[PDB]
Amino acid sequence: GVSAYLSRPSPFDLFIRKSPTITCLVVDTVQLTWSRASGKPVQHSTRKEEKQRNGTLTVTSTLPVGTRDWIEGETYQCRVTLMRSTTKTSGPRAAPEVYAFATPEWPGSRDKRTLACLIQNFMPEDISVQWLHNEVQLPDARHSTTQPRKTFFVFSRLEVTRAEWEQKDEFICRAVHEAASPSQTVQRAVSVN
Amino acid sequence: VSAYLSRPSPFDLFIRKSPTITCLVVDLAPSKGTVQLTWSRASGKPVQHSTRKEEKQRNGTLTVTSTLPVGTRDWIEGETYQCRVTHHLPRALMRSTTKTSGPRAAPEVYAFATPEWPGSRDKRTLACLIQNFMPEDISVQWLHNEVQLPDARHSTTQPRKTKGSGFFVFSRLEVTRAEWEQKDEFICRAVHEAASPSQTVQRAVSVN
Amino acid sequence: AYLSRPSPFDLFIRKSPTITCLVVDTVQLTWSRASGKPVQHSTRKEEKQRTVTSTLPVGTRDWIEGETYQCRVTALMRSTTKTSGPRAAPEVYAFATPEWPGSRDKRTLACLIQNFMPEDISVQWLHNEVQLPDARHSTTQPRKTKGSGFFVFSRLEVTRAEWEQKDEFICRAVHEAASPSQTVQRAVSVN
Amino acid sequence: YLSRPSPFDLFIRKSPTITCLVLTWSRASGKPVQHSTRKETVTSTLPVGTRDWIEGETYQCRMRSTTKTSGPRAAPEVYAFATPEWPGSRDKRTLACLIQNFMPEDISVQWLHNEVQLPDARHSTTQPRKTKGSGFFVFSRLEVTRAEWEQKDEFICRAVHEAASPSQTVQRAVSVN
Amino acid sequence: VSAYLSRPSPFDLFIRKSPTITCLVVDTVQLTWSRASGKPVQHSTRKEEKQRNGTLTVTSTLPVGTRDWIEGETYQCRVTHPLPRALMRSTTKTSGPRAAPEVYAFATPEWPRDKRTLACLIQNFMPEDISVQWLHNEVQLPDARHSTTQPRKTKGSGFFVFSRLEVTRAEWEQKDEFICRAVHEAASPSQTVQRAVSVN
Amino acid sequence: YLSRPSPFDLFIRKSPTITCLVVLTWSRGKPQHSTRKENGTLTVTSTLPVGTRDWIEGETYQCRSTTKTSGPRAAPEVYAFATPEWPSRDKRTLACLIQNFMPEDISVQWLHNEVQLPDARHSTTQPRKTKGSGFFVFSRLEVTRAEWEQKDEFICRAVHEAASPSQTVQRAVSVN
Ligand SMILES: *[C@@H]1O[C@H](CO)[C@@H](O[C@@H]2O[C@H](CO)[C@@H](O[C@@H]3O[C@H](CO[C@H]4O[C@H](CO[C@H]5O[C@H](CO)[C@@H](O)[C@H](O)[C@@H]5O)[C@@H](O)[C@H](O[C@H]5O[C@H](CO)[C@@H](O)[C@H](O)[C@@H]5O)[C@@H]4O)[C@@H](O)[C@H](O[C@H]4O[C@H](CO)[C@@H](O)[C@H](O)[C@@H]4O)[C@@H]3O)[C@H](O)[C@H]2NC(C)=O)[C@H](O)[C@H]1NC(C)=O
Ligand SMILES: *[C@@H]1O[C@H](CO)[C@@H](O[C@@H]2O[C@H](CO)[C@@H](O[C@@H]3O[C@H](CO[C@H]4O[C@H](CO)[C@@H](O)[C@H](O)[C@@H]4O)[C@@H](O)[C@H](O[C@H]4O[C@H](CO)[C@@H](O)[C@H](O)[C@@H]4O)[C@@H]3O)[C@H](O)[C@H]2NC(C)=O)[C@H](O)[C@H]1NC(C)=O
Ligand SMILES: *[C@@H]1O[C@H](CO)[C@@H](O[C@@H]2O[C@H](CO)[C@@H](O[C@@H]3O[C@H](CO[C@H]4O[C@H](CO)[C@@H](O)[C@H](O)[C@@H]4O)[C@@H](O)[C@H](O[C@H]4O[C@H](CO)[C@@H](O)[C@H](O)[C@@H]4O)[C@@H]3O)[C@H](O)[C@H]2NC(C)=O)[C@H](O)[C@H]1NC(C)=O
Repeated sequence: GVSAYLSRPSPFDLFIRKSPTITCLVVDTVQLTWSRASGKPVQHSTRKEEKQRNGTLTVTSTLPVGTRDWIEGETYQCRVTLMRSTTKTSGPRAAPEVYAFATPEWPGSRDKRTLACLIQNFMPEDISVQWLHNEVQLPDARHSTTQPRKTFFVFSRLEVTRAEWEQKDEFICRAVHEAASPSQTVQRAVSVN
Repeated sequence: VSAYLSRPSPFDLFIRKSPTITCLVVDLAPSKGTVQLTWSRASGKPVQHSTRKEEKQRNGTLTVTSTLPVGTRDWIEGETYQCRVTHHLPRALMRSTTKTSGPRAAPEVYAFATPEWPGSRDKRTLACLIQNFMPEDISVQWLHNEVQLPDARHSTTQPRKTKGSGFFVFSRLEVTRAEWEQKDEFICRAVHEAASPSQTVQRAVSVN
Repeated sequence: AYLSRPSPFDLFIRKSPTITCLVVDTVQLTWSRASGKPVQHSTRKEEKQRTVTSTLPVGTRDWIEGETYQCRVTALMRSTTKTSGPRAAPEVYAFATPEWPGSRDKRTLACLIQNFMPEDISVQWLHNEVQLPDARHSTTQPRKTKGSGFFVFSRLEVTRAEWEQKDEFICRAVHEAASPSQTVQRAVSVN
Repeated sequence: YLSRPSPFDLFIRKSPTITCLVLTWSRASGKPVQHSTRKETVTSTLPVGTRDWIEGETYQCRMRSTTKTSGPRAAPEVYAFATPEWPGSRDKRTLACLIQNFMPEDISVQWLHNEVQLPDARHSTTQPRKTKGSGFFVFSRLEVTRAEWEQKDEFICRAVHEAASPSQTVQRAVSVN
Repeated sequence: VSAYLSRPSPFDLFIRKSPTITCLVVDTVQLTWSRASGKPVQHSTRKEEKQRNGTLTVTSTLPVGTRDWIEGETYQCRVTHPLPRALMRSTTKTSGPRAAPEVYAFATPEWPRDKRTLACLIQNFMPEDISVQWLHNEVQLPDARHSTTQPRKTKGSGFFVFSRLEVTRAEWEQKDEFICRAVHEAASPSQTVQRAVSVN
Repeated sequence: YLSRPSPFDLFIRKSPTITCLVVLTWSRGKPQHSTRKENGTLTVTSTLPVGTRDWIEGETYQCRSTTKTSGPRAAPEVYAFATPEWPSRDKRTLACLIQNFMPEDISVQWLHNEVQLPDARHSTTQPRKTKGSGFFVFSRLEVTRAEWEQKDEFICRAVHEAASPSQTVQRAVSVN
């Protein structure tokens, strides 16, 4: 009934911002407790609480973790009152392949165009996908990325309006991956016309 | 013990003309007895014979599925089908499924081909964006020489709702040089109840 | 001519019972009590159709203790009083329809209220701890069960914006045999 | 008074009748009326043609007239419920049926058990009342015994309506447990 | 070169109970029928016609099963000629919600005598497939006596057509009742709805 | 393809245009400025204004070839109709029948309180041939209670080159 998940830091937050966070998610007052397997101190975590439209209550705790602490292999635990653990992914690494496409205009969509990005063949599954226009990152809510499925690959989708591509007809799909070289960034550009 | 009940795939419903629903029982720990999967219709009208299937998983968990043929007119005109799971366990489990309601919108199909990737010049990936369809049920096949490729050859994402109403899926197909040099045409075809005239929309993509 | 009893809602919840004399054809509706004790002022409404109605406030204690009120129309004579006999509290059952094709933002809630005696019954629907307007629902007039009780059905169309705000709707029957505050209720949720 | 055929007589029995309740019968098209059955309140029941009624034939009794209701059509939605066990009544259960959003208002409701139609007096159905939008609704109530549901725990509420498809019937089953 | 594949008329499907579909090629062409289910297909009737504009018209009329069509079967027509690639046309039962047609019939006033015009508005039906017949003295008039507009989508979801029937005074003096009748899969219960109209 | 000016533009507006559709140069020839507008197949349209008198004089324009069609003339007959109140009292469908006009070029408008309603308010069929001489068109207009309470009169108007006196024929219909 009451599910619990614990995610790893975003690759964009972990390698670029150097501000990694892990998130413990509880899906139906429950209490969440952070703890480290080493015993070292956990930082103060932010806790959020939101009632969903299906009557579900969702509790999310976001814990800041040390960048070196995460890469050194620390194991963090989330205790709900069921306990979850998260640690870095081991295993082989591989850079991602990025391809960006632009749809032709649908018979109706004369002033809106859809951009798609395929990122595939990367290891492990942890990846961040971003869309940029004029070197400024777009709001995350404007694009929708699938979770990685084993061949790992993700698809990203971004609808752009006529005002944007007429301002500049160039949109960058950027993948931030642990195995991406040389700046943990592999990106592609695409144009509407 | 968890139980799920699917709807017919648009392919089975509109192309194969053999729609089926599947009651999937995932038993976190197999016990001793034989779980009972009983089919019924909310109208009280008869159901057909179902196929039962049991398979123990590598995590020591038992999986029991029952597949029921449903009448094409019956399903389309809004019949509700019911899977009753008697296991042991405390109370009986009851799942039901019916056609999804709401506005209808045909899918838009866009088929792309990734340019050649260094380190593998015999592989090309084909991507298909299918979007702006309502409701969410959709089937995707990839055709070569007007013949349908096996389903395991392609992956399709689960439908997601767009900015407005409407859904989208991506379909990915890895092809080989032997296949595109034999003929450089590949059909991404989407099967959806709202497509006209025969519930299919398709687009041709070429590797070059 | 018809002469109704106070609704259990007005009598027990609002604590302001009234009775209504309806004549289906000026006329003279002289209100009186069988005891000869005074009656209050009444309202009067005459409506030409393609009928004269008059509503009299009555005392709560006066009604509960068995006073008989009379509507003489001039000659038509109708009287009303507290029904007497066996009392039985109402059974309350509330149901939600499943989602019907072509309208996923609408659900109908149904309430069966049965096996109560006497037949005087009121039904309220509550959502978000507060009473929905009476016009939101319809309720059948009491019909005799197979045994000696009565039953009504109450129907309430609800919207997705309401059950996503709070997925709980209460069907509340007001009846004199309900212990101890003259109400029985049952909650129904859409999912 | 002059009634229209019940949807059960019209579409299930296929012998529809109209009754003039207080007598000569006539059709607006001038065609003859069948043999009338007079019964002494005095009523006259006239058999009508099924195709004739559906085609909008106007029958008159004397003067009162009747014809099938015009306007839009809509199939009924059916939902069947069973009440939980009530304390002190372990061997009784009440079944309820909500039939709604149909147009026009003429509708026939039956309850079946083992595909055997229970007698009319076993149940009570309200008269059609208007919904909040367009369309009508009725409620049907059926008390059932322990012996009935222990023999087969399935009861069918069936609605007969002109606009229902394919055979002018929509039904729902309900079980006690 | 273009090809068209029609659905059965509601009249053939529901009144005649002999539904057929037509494959119409316009400019020696070959036409092949099949079913998406793979089930066999009956024998087709082939007809060619020379037109005034010098273009040939080849038609293939295929009888289809009544229960097969109603169950949602898909039928296919394939055309081949000297054209680059084969033309594929497919047809099946129309989907979506169903609504019976609403029929209303008008009689026009006399224009500034020997002839009067009757109009029939049939609207708010789904899907778009509809047949319109005119009756007089309980017998159907020849189809050539009237003309029916092609279905156009109304403001809501439904469709409408108009049907126009010229009548002579010798006809309404014999009897002054003319029946406009729509055949439609959603009409109940016998797939027909009708309205009578008089000149006076 | 090459289209002729609509009777509305020719008579009501007095600024006729022709459109060349390619699924491009204009010639008469005597002496106007052109306007161009851009399934997988691109469709291009170019709209050229023409002099009113010139098209009346029988001038032949080319992109194929178009000109004022010669032939017999016949004015349109107009009948306006209102459906009965449906069992939806805030909406009424209005119908109009235009018939027996030659040639087939015709324009149909609905007017309310002397203002032409937007074209998308009504749905008008293509000119179909009748049994005798002339064509016919049907026009359908859904109206609302707010419209007829302000003025319960709706004009169905046909613009046709053979209509007299001023190329218009109209009939008024009321809801109540
Ligand atoms: C009532 O409604 C509520 C909704 O209001 C619903 O609650 C949902 O419940 C489901 C299931 O219980 C939840 O789904 C789970 O969510 C887990 C957390 O998801 C977050 O984290 C994901 C992991 O992030 C890491 O990995 C990614 C990928 O590399 C990386 O980018 C990150 O930086 C990080 O490293 C993340 O992928 C995910 O983001 C995707 O999805 C969200 C949509 O939720 C979207 O906004 C994003 O843009 C992106 O597309 C998200 O940020 C998740 O880990 C978990 O996934 C595992 O399990 C599923 C099986 O369920 C597997 O299929 C999957 O492959 C993974 O193994 C799972 O998906 C969901 O989060 C709840 N929603 C909310 C808002 O709380 C209730 O269930 C409803 N009740 C009922 C009865 O139905
Ligand atoms: C031991 O190992 C076995 C084998 O993997 C695991 O069994 C799996 O359990 C999961 C979770 O119970 C099952 O996932 C569910 O599958 C349902 C069926 O989906 C199939 O069919 C549909 C259409 O017919 C396809 O689209 C799909 O790809 C599958 O082929 C889904 O309907 C379920 O989704 C619904 O429920 C979930 C949970 O609430 C929601 O998140 C979804 O959004 C949706 O509402 C669900 O995905 C899986 O099918 C099982 N596989 C097998 C082979 O049995 C055991 O779980 C595992 N044991 C342990 C303890 O880990
Ligand atoms: C030389 O002259 C001949 C004789 O007229 C022409 O043949 C016609 O060609 C046109 C196409 O150019 C055909 O038009 C199409 O007809 C299809 C068949 O319709 C049947 O069913 C309808 C009822 O729904 C009947 O009214 C009709 O008579 C037929 O029985 C229609 O399905 C088509 O309409 C739909 O599709 C098109 C798609 O482009 C849309 O534009 C339409 O609006 C509509 O959505 C279409 O109308 C016509 O049927 C042919 N008639 C005959 C007798 O053969 C030649 O075209 C002509 N050649 C040249 C070069 O001019």
